[PDB]
Amino acid sequence: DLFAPPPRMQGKEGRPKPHIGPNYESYVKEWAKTVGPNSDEWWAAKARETLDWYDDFKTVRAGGFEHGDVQWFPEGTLNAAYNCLDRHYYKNPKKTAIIYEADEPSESREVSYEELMQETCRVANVLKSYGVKKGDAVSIYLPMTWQAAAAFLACARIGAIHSAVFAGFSAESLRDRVNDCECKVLITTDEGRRGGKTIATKQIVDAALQQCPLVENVLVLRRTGNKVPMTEGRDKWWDEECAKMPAYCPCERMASEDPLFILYTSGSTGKPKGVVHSTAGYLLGTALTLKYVFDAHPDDRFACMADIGWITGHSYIIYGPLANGITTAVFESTPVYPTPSRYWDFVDKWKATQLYTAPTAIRLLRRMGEDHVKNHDLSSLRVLGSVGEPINPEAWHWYNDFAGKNQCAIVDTYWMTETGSISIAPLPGAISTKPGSATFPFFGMDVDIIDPQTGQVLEGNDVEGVLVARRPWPSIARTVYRDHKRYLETYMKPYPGYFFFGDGAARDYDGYMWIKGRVDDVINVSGHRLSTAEVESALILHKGVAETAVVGAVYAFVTMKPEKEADLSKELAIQVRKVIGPFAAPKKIYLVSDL
Amino acid sequence: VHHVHPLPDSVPESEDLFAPPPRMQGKEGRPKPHIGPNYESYVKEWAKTVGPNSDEWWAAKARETLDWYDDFKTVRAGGFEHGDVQWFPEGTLNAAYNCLDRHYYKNPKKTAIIYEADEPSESREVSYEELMQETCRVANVLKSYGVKKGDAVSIYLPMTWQAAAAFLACARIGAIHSAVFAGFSAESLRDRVNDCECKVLITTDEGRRGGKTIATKQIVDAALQQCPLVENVLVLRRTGNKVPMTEGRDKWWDEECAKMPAYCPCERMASEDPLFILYTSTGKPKGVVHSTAGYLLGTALTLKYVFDAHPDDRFACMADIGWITGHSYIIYGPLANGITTAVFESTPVYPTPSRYWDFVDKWKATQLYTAPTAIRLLRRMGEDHVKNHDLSSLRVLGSVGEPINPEAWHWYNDFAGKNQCAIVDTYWMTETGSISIAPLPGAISTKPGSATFPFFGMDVDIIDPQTGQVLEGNDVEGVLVARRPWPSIARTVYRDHKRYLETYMKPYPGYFFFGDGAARDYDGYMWIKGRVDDVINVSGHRLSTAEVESALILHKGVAETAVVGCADDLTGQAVYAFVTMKPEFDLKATKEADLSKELAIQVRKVIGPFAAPKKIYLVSDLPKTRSGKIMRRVLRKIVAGEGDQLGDLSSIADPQIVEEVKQKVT
Amino acid sequence: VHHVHPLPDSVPESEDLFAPPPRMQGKEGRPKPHIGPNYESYVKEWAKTVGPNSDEWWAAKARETLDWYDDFKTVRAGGFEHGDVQWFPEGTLNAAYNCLDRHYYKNPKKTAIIYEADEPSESREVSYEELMQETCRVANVLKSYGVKKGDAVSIYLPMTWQAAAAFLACARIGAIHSAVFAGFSAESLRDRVNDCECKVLITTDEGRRGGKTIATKQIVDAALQQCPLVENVLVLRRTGNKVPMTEGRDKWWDEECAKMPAYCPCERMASEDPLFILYTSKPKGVVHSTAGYLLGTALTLKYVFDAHPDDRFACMADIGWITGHSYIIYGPLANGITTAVFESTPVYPTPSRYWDFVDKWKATQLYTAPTAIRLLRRMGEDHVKNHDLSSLRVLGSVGEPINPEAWHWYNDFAGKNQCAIVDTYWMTETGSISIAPLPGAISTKPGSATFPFFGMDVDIIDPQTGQVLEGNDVEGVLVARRPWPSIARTVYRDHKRYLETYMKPYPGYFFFGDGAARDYDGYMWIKGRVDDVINVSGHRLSTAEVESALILHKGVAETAVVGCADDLTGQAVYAFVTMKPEFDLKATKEADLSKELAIQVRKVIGPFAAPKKIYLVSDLPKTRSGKIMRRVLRKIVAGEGDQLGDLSSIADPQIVEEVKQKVT
Ligand SMILES: CCOP(=O)(O)OC[C@H]1O[C@@H](n2cnc3c(N)ncnc32)[C@H](O)[C@@H]1O
Ligand SMILES: CCOP(=O)(O)OC[C@H]1O[C@@H](n2cnc3c(N)ncnc32)[C@H](O)[C@@H]1O
Ligand SMILES: CCOP(=O)(O)OC[C@H]1O[C@@H](n2cnc3c(N)ncnc32)[C@H](O)[C@@H]1O
Repeated sequence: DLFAPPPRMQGKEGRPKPHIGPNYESYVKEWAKTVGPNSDEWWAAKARETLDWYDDFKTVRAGGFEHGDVQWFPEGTLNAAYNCLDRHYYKNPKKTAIIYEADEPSESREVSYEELMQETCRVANVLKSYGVKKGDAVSIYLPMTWQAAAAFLACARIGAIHSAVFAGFSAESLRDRVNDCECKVLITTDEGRRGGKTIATKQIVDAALQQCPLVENVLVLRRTGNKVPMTEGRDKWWDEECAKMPAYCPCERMASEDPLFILYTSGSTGKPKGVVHSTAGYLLGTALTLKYVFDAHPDDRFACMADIGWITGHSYIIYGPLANGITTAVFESTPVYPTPSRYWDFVDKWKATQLYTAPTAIRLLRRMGEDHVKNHDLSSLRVLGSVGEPINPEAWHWYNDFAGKNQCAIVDTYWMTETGSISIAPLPGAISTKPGSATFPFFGMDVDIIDPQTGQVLEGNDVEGVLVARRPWPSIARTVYRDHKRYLETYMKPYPGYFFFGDGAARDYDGYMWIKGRVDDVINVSGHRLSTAEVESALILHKGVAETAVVGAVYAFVTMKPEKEADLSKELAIQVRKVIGPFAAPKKIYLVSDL
Repeated sequence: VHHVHPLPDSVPESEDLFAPPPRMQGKEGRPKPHIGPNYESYVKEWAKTVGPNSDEWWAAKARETLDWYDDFKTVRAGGFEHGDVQWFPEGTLNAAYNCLDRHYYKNPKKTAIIYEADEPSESREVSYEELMQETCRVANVLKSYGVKKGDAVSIYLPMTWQAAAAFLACARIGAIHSAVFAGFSAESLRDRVNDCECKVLITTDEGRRGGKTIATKQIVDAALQQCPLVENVLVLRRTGNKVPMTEGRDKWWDEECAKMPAYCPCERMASEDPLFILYTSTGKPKGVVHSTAGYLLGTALTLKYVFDAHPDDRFACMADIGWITGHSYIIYGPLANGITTAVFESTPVYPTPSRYWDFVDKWKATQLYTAPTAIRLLRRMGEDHVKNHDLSSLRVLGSVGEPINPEAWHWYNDFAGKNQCAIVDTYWMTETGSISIAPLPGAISTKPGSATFPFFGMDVDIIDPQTGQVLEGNDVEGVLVARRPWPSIARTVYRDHKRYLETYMKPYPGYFFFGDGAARDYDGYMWIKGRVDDVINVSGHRLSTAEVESALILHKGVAETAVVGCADDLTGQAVYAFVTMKPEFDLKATKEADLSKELAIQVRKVIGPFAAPKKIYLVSDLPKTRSGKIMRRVLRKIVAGEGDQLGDLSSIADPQIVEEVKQKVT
Repeated sequence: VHHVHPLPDSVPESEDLFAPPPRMQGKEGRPKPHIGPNYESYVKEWAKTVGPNSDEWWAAKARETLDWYDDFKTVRAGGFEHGDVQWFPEGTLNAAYNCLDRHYYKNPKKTAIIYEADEPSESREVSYEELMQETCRVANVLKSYGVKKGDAVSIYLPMTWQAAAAFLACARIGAIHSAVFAGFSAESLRDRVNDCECKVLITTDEGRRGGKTIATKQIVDAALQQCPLVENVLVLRRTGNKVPMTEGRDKWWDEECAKMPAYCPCERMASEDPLFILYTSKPKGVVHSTAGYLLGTALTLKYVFDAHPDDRFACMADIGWITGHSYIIYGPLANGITTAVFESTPVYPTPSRYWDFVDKWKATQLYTAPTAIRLLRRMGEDHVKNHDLSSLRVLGSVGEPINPEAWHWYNDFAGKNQCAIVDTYWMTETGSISIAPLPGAISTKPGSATFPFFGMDVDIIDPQTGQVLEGNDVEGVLVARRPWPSIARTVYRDHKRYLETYMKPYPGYFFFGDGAARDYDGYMWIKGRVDDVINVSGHRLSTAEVESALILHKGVAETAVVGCADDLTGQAVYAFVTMKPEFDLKATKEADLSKELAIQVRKVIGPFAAPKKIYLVSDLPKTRSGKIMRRVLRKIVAGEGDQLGDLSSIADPQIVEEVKQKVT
């Protein structure tokens, strides 16, 4: 039940030879350079080789967990849009930056680096005309159309701080995130299209903004052109604003530690935290993980099927793939629209070389039956990635058997919003995989197991407890927006000297890491990171509810105040979908007399 | 023999080619030319500046010519189609550092500006030190008003030397200056102030020009009644005469500057950060935007090479800083090169028509640059005003703004140059940033009325407007286009990029469209013969304005003319001529009717029967812009009976002349 | 046959020259001096720093001493006449990076600040790491208030260590700090807050100094009723006693910094961006820029105090004074050494306090004002004689002439005759020390600043002719020939006042406003303010010479002399004299003491200098900087107490009422 790198990962059959290979010892030889007291050399070289800098840095790293003053390359300056767009445009303008796989397959097209750069510059000029300055927050409420990348990168280009809100969030959820970050500008769309259905985004925006007193300008992408309300003065059409502007905009020269984005994320306690990532270390971590975990080569076509509203979309749709100058997929549809062949129809149409998805999507397709995958080529694929949650053994094999035809590496990538980039994963040209194991830590990641009853490291193999990291890494989140106390309390205080992931883990006799799962009240349902406390708070607000308990699929047990039962389950399911979002409805709601 | 003909000239073609004269051969102690001595030396250098291997030359010139804070990596990118032209994008620099600080550090007492005041006795030299100190003071004042990098600042200043300090103070802090000709109407000023959305305006109490007062502050007050965004007005006390001053909003330049230090740091600007907006006038005011490095490099290189400027030169561009010619060849080009530049406050005829030449001999100017309208005006006034001057300090005489008739070219050559100067006919536009086609004076043998050959970085073609296709070879005529971007091309029209693309990039896709008709003759010389909109199509013969206007001025007594087309049942269009005669010409001994017949006969001889004017109107003057362009569109619309659709003419050189034309046409 | 005489001393001139002692010779385990061992070694180096070939030295020192983000091209430009002085203009840097980040990266646990709290038990060491984290948190707070590069921020903080974090947080983001002595009146604070047009003010709930509370927040509340531009106040919870807090406007420093990360990027500042405004007494906002000022404070700290990497530098002044700007915060921290922040007074809880501090922390240099030295001398030797103090190598004096009698007390009891004494002359407007001994090189004379610092070329001008007096044995007014890197660049929004005060009196020169003499050995003697000169029967008298003569009498603690108009001699000397506490006014009646004091002046200087009238007073009116306010005394003697102005913020306003009573 151990899977050595298959021929597609040995440079055989004309494929690109792996960056790291061919065995475990070859991974350790490199990894040892990236951790410990003599690792600055490797990190300084990779930083200078991977990114284009305006000013060089002097100091590789400083700071630490205790006070949350982590620093990487502090004196250097750079721009994330320059590194993701301009520098590749200058070398090969007509290269496809984005494969835009529209909700309807026949509406898909390739977007060149030139076209993406031009649209990013126009949007940036629009934002500057609204008075957006370096360090201002800008909220983004966009579905999976390719212009979402232009939106993110236009903010990065001028040094604004984008805060992307998942297009599956409700009006109240959008409003809360818009208000927390105090942005004065919101970028959205008239409607979204997903799985053949319409998302009334502008309608949701108008309801949210009724209680957002700081928002002054809304830029509206005309994705469908159907009639939506537009407030005079406040609301402008993306195409009409961009048509006034030049198709080039200079890049703001950003410090390595200037904030790049806020991304609101659920914790075990309290409301969603605005997780803040800075610029150089985050960009470096995503570029290096993309190159090494997926063994990306210059002509690859990388298909991350995630959503830009989540950290997986930030790191492995936009920043990672574009920093590397390759082609990245922006997938607007679902895995089963029009049919469950879609993922494989897509792979064959574009000859995708890697595919990155959640264990849930894989399990759903396995439910729909092997008819939809057994008769495709898929030989373009070399690596199949999984992220967001444990992948079951049956899913791992099905992924390897059908999607991979037993010639692909399966990289099980463990990480979190707060880690910025992948933390534990097999390198696919070197590591033999066990189904369900993340295997070995990535470069810069020194992880350990701690007994929670003790607070001390369990050294050796065949141990189990809580996962922690010994030392900062370049892409670690730097703060929680305007709430640093919560950052320290959650991640740095439980085990002083270490970073606390919040997951359980075990290291078997071979040193393979096995991610047990959250030891707190965070649950992963279909790859999404949901707090049981937020679901209870959503349910508690329903008129008549007296006490709720939500436990990890999500299941809620509710008791009503003394003032049909299946019809009540639906009204509470709608209450959760209204407070959080449709994706957050519990799998079952049980009405009991006492908890 | 040839399809393309030179502009009509009384001199035979075989006697009409002018080699670089001894002052431009390094003789008589003059500087050796940077490019010389012949056409082959021009081609050898120019070939380095165009085509797929020309990055090397442009990168070297960029690094040699300007002082940078950060080097660039990329030489050029982008293009016409979407209007994303980029040059040296990763570099950073500052225009004020390059025009002031670096020269002040080497020679603080060198004269930066010869300030020739309206009254000659008030003129004086302004050192680089003084100019830099005043620039820094104004920059500190602007910062105190909260002006930040990228904010627009309007400038409504007449031709006193502090106008350069106001431009360069904006550049020093990265504000975008938008300069409006002093004397423009309140309405024309308002439209430009509102369009650029500036919050600060810089002006004078009054200007003085030709012994007349320009009521700048009163005009400003009228304009700002309809400009709600302007919060601060800085008022230079040019005359000290009583003007209204609004409490809070308005402050005296001297009182504000006296509070500030005389040094200010330079903002580090990206190459592509906007340097200025410059409004030109057939629709709404068009705010032409130039960025920083490519514009500065183009003005510096053209000033050096087209005028063959050397370190001790005293360069006399006689234009106004409200015109692109003053932006590029008064302020940015000469000061970037560290030489001495003239700021001329007066007119070519105040106190007398000897003014230009009194000025040349007083200051020993080494080059003079003006417009054909000024040249035709001085020619009209007679030779006594020039013949008894020295003028030998001059080596190059330049002409800009419209075609120069060979008759006017010979006058310039004979009297201003005494047949010992090179004449550079410099063709370009606000949108090109710097000179596009011109003789290099140490290399090119000139033909009267020809711009001759494209400048470094300019690769131009002729398109047949009837087919949309490029005409190959020599002896072809059509419309002028450029094949590739050049460093100083305008980057956009302010907040109206669609107008930029539709005006310049859409008419001939793949090319830049100038809007001028042009010909490339059998020797490869370029002739720019008038605006495309001004062409007159008589029975299929397409006549350029320059050729017919050049024929008419061959007649004794003619001072200046303009020809326009009017619809005609038999010939499609017919030529109509507006003719100004010298003041002494006796219009009783030659009635209006016999003059017209002599003029028509002369046009037929040198051009052809089809070009003879159907009707001729004698007028005391022609409608012109402040810069000297003849407003043929106005004349064409009046002949068409559309005198009520003319537009905003409140700010032309003399709006009263429009009523005279309307009366003479009726 | 010398026309210039040393300040009156009881020691014969032949026994009054002090070579660098063993602790400044590299003996006794102490570091070798950077410049030594004699005068020749000083002048050899100094010659590289002035004149037409000095660019090379200055460019090298600038690049060696500071960390730059962008190198400069031009070393210097501009000048006095128009006030356009420039140094290193194209370079970019950040003062907080140079005072914190770069040392934190080298040794984060090295002590940056010895915080000597008002109560000794509360003193502690603050690491570079801790100081940098605090600074960054405050910078992030200021950024959240919309503070941009080039905005002014007022600071009204007492001598707690966080005042350094507040200064450097402003520098980190490129804001311009304006610090105001804690305890200045609401009116004085208001005038300075209004003049700099700041929108943010940083203060404490209260200050603690000498066992007394300073009601900083109460004063701030009164000032801000007349400061319409201030929108945010950040309040450091120093004492925890209840103080009013205005909703919206006022926020607690700890509560604000707890929201923010403990790192903030540095704004990349041009060399000539303003670093700070510092008001002196209309209030004059002296402006310093960034690179030249920082370089000047770093070089003077290193060379005048012979600072080495492990030194523990104890400047006992207040950050409200330029001395605290340059020699508590910027100079010592730019050099990466340890610096003292002293919250107390020299006599709390007892006058042993300085020496308790020196022995507790093993201070290697001590820097204070002559007023403090004479105060400790007044309290007698029991408080100092039985301390160790051997960790000290250099004792500095700044702010006014140091009388030779007090110099010797400093030398004998604080230094135990084993320290170099550096009498450092400079001004708020010079940024850093202008004339001082280099302690490993110069043999000192009591009361003499000795020789100009690197980059300072000073001359003496005869004020009657406007002409430079060349050579030695000359006296007149002190001027500087050429700009130096740390010169003030303007007076805030009043450049005309800057030019008229400093640059127009003697065109081509900088006018200090002090009288000076250069003796036969070339030693400079700063003898008092030009405005304080007294002219008796054609004899021009400086304050320092007459006050130095008076303090030679037993039991005198401190004096001040001023002129009184006289019909027959033009002016007459009037003197105000404070005596030691144990001096018996019953054994020596006041009338007899005053006669003795006048006889002593007549013998040492001459009859024209002998006071015509002597007033014994309990103390003298002094600024918070320690300056004796002779103008106030002069106006009272002249019957002009109505024109005194607002003195609500001098050290003790009650003393003016005593003086008025005695002169009446
Ligand atoms: C990347 C999205 O990050 P987030 O939305 O912040 O969720 C992060 C949380 O998902 C879980 N998780 C992610 N990858 C894996 C994996 N390979 N195996 C097991 N569990 C995983 C885990 O509990 C983590 O703590
Ligand atoms: C530089 C002033 O730029 P503008 O005020 O924008 O005018 C630009 C317009 O003037 C015309 N023009 C300028 N110079 C010449 C010339 N040497 N020969 C012929 N025509 C010329 C032409 O019609 C152009 O398109
Ligand atoms: C550094 C404090 O600067 P300020 O508070 O601006 O005082 C500056 C004014 O103090 C005086 N002064 C300072 N040090 C000395 C000294 N060592 N010897 C003599 N006089 C001195 C002098 O009158 C100067 O002009």
